[PDB]
Amino acid sequence: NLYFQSHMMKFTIQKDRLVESVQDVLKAVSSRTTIPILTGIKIVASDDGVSFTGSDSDISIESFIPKEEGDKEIVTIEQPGSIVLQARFFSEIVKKLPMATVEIEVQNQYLTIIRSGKAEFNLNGLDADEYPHLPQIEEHHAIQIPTDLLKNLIRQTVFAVSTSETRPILTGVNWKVEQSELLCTATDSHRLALRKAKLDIPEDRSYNVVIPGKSLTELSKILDDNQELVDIVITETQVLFKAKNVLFFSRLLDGNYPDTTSLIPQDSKTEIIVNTKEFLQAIDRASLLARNVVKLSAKPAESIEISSNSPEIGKVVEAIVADQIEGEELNISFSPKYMLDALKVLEGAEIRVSFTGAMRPFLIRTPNDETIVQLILPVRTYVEPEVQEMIVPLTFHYSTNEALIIEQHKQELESVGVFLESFGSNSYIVRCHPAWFPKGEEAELIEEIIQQVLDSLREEAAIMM
Amino acid sequence: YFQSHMMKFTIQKDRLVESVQDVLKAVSSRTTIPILTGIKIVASDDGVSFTGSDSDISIESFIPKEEGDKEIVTIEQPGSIVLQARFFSEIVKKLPMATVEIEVQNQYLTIIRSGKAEFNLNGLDADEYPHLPQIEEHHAIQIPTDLLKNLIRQTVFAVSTSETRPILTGVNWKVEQSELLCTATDSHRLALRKAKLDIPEDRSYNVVIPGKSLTELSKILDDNQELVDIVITETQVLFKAKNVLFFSRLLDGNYPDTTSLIPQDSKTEIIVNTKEFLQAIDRASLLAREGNNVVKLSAKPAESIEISSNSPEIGKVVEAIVADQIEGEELNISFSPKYMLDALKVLEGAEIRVSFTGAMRPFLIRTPNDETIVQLILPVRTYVDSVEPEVQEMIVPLTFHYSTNEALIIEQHKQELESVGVFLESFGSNSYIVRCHPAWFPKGEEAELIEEII
Repeated sequence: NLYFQSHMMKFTIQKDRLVESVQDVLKAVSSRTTIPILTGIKIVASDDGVSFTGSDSDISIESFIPKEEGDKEIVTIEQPGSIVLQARFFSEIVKKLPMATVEIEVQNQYLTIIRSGKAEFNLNGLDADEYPHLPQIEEHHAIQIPTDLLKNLIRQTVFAVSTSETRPILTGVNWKVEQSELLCTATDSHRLALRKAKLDIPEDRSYNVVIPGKSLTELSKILDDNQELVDIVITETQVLFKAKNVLFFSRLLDGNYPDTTSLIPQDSKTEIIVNTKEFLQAIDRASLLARNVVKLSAKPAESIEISSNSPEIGKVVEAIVADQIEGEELNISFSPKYMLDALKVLEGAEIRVSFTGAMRPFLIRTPNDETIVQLILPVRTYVEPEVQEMIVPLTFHYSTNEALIIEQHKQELESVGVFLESFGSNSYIVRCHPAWFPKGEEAELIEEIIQQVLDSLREEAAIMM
Repeated sequence: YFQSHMMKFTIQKDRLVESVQDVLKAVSSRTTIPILTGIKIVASDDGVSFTGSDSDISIESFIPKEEGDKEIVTIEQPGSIVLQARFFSEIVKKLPMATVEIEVQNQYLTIIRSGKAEFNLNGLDADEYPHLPQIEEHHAIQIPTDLLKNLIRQTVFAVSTSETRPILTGVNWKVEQSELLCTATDSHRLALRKAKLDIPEDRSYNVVIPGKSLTELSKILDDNQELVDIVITETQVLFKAKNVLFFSRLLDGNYPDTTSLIPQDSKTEIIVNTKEFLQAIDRASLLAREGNNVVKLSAKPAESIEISSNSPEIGKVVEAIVADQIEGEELNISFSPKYMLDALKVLEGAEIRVSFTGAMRPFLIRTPNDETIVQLILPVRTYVDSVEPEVQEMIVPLTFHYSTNEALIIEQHKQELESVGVFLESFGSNSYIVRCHPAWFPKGEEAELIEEII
């Protein structure tokens, strides 16, 4: 007779693997998108199995399901084909399908039928060919990292990236490869996270890229916990992570990451060794009065005293028996969040903290491991609020009319905490800024402050607080 | 010494945490009484009492020095203080050691001691704190705790949320002939709960208790059969349990006789598995955009029940369920899935009895051969050839009495703004009565919407 298909795509699949792939892929989908079809999920049924793709133009994930995963049959493809369904909705359905077996059938008008047990869903389908193609990346000069290590690398660095849109490049983690050793660097202006890893790669290859922190976090969520290798292909604008049945793409951040190797102190006046948990719990307790700034005081052969006070709300004092103390007596103030973020990430029972006075950065490490380094900037105390310095100072360019004004009213700026350096002509940098500033919005405020001087602080600063 | 009274005692952490947490649920965040922000601590020879209140509800948690053969507290010096509730609760949770020490040291200061950590909090004179309401405490009512909690679980969810009509925010408690009737009315649904009390058939009550109060009460009550003393004055309720008191201000006004909507007849009778029915209605509600949804039930004797939902520009759902029993007239009815799901979650038992009398009459949800609990839901009226083909009636209708000028003008063109899918009715003088509205209106904000469009 005359052939005319009853349907486009049709296959049967186990619910557990279906859900699993949809959850992974869904992590690449964004509600806020400027390209409509990117709210969808691309399904491709072939003779070998079914793949699921989701993307938000910055990252892309493809999860594949072989039709056979052992004795059992996972997928039964009756008619290869493809369709795009709404991702968020497709996720909600599949999670709550009653029975194990799931039938998916795309009819000739792209209406997609989903059957499990006695429940039948119908979905408006979109033509798969309208869905963007994966980034074309040739797999050459690839790198191999064990999964658990890779997840540790991420975990020990992503948190420290900037959340501000002021400097896009600082929202990503700097991956530098040289002499077969990976150096992951992440920093917001207030603190820095470093991680180093040795890889079985030819010493000749060199890489210097910046991967968005969010991408690495979502990648980590998808990776299982094992020792098997993850394949990594780095290019000029993309990075591809490969694992079992998973392809993960991330767009690299354009630009040049700042050098920080010089910024890391190499010599310390005072070194403290103490139990991780006991020290951690004490800092957390002193953070209850954040209404912000914790103070630390230590002397050799003597206890450590962490303290903080909030005006008219209260004060707190806690003492820990150190494990070892050597060097100058010190009284240093720092943000407990940064301290905490660093500590939650270290695996050792005890830690090593190195300082060089109360006015310079201090390091947090494991006792006998040089692989991980956590850097934090302290808070300067003026007996005129408390001030926090920046690792990578913010730079602002100004007109000559406004540039002259900045120096004229510079004395008052200092009194507010707007401690500019005045390094560039007609453009001053920000070495220090008031500690009470909210994270990720330091640049914004520091701008509006100056804007008033050119458009005109007591009343202002009061309405802002 | 003769006059100084500085509180001091050492207490176990867990008991301190538990009691602070309980009283904390009575502490307000946006109160106009500053002292209310704090938790009133009072130490005595018997033990320690913790108190917090928001002026509507008050909770007092007690901890004896000794419970049975154990020592819970050691009171060096009795005394009383108010500490900031939020900070105090945060501190005690973090306490390193099992034993915790509190000690007022001077005017203006209390410090907390656990292991090697000292907290310094600014105390406040307990005298400034308001006392508990004066309750006669003569007539009482005793309800097992589990029954009391089950009572609140099965009604409190069905109160109205809009503050424009405060009386419907609370649950009507009506006692008569040694029987308690708990009524909770919402915009398009209600719950009636029936409990047999153990008291003289002469005593009677008719009070309205705020839904929030009962929710918070249910939280602090443990899961047991221990009896709970309830004292119902003209203005307040008092729930007494072991080592805890719960106060709640009553809502003034007469509660409408909304139970009058519950019928005794039905044209269609369905008995179905609770779990399977719930799961199906849940799947049918997934098409909701999340930005209301409408589900349709179709039943016929000797045929599977059909749950379905149609969302344009997204798709549709259809699910079949075999019922334990279908009896009566062929039925096709629509309703909001949320209301159905709320009723189902609250009903214990493997089966549920859903009773219908046509597509547009309120239907009932119950357990078979049991009238202790009755859930009533007003269905979605579907007018096929209509601008708004999905309408929702209200149990208690909304009224709107404006000024003559804006009343007469808006009246002349009454069918002007009535086109959007608002219906209206005139009653009394220069005032309208809205019994219905479109199904897509936001729940808990139907009145405000109409007022703005009006």
